[PDB]
Amino acid sequence: MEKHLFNLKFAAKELSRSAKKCDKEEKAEKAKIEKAIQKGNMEVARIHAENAIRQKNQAVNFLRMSARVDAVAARVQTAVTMGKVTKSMAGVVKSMDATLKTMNLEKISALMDKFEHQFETLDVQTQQMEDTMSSTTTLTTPQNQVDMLLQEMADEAGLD
Amino acid sequence: MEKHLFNLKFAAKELSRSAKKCDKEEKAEKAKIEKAIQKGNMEVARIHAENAIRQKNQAVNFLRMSARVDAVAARVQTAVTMGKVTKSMAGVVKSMDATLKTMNLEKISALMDKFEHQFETLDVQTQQMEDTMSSTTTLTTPQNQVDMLLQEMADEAGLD
Amino acid sequence: ISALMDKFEHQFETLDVQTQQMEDTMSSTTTLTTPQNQVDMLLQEMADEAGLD
Amino acid sequence: QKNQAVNFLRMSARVDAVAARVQTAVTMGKVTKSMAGVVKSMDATLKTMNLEK
Repeated sequence: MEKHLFNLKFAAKELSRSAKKCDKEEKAEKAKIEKAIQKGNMEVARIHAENAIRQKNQAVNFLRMSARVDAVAARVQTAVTMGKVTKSMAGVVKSMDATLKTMNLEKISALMDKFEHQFETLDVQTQQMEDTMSSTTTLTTPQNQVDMLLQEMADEAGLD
Repeated sequence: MEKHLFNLKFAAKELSRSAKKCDKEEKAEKAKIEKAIQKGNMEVARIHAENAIRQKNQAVNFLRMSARVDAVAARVQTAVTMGKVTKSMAGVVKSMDATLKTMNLEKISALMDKFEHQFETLDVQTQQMEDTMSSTTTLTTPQNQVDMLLQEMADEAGLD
Repeated sequence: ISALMDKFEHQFETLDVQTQQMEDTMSSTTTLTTPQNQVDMLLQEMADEAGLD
Repeated sequence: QKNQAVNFLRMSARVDAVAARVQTAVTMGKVTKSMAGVVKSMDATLKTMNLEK
């Protein structure tokens, strides 16, 4: 499908370029007319005048085609990108669906209260551990000593 | 599943870029109109005016698609990251569970009173060792000598 | 297509409820580490002086 | 864009919290294992080193 989009854009830019040439030729042809009629030739001056004119109207005609073809090119662009979005969206709806069948909310919620209970047990493990761990080395940290220390750095705390 | 996320973001940034072009072309097309009507041509001036307009409304249309597609892209993003978090969380709940079955709190607590008793025995080992170790070399450290020393550095202690 | 789209609404709707649920249990498990009172006094702390620098 | 900023940033918060507690869980794990290690090695070296000898 892309192939046709690319050919349309190509045809558009094509028409623009050709129109551009015909216009350029038009200007050059004015110049050439002036050189011609400078001699006093009334025939060459004629067919040059003529080719100048046709170059200009061709410029109009081509450039018009460039317009309309460009427009269809735009809408085709929209059509393709729309296509991509549609496909990909179908993709997420499906994968998410078949992953919504085994992930259906009940199993999740269960997994979550299971979660609460779980790390709750983590916390009690922690607490227990730190009780025995702090009652084994506790000879090296009297309560009294810590009291007088904390007081020591209390009264003078911000005095430096 | 990632593939569709990436295609959606891609389509969004795509639409933005194309909109940007159409806008740029719009400005250039104003300029080109002015050059055109400068001659006095009332036809080229027409189809240029026209293409300018359509470029602008296309800018609106595309840019709108960019908006909405971007929105769906965002919510899909949320869906994926949510997915990752869910899986990984299931992971920790399980590993932690099967490690909560053989680590069940009773065995830990037992291990901990065993811990207290253990390093308690460490301390008595220490004490004993230092008693014999300090009663073997004790000829080289009289008590009297240490008394007079400590006193010596007591009275003048802070006098320097 | 249209069918696929209402299916779409329903789908990500379920996404949102999944989200909400998850964040309820997830925020009620660690909630010891974020008292309500503490947050109140904090937000107030940075309220009164907020733009004073 | 702004409301998304809120929503995402909220998820960042809660997920971060669970991340923290999981961190604690792992480090706790390491400490537990290693501690079991010292209790055992020290024990089997407390059997032939028993205080009388």
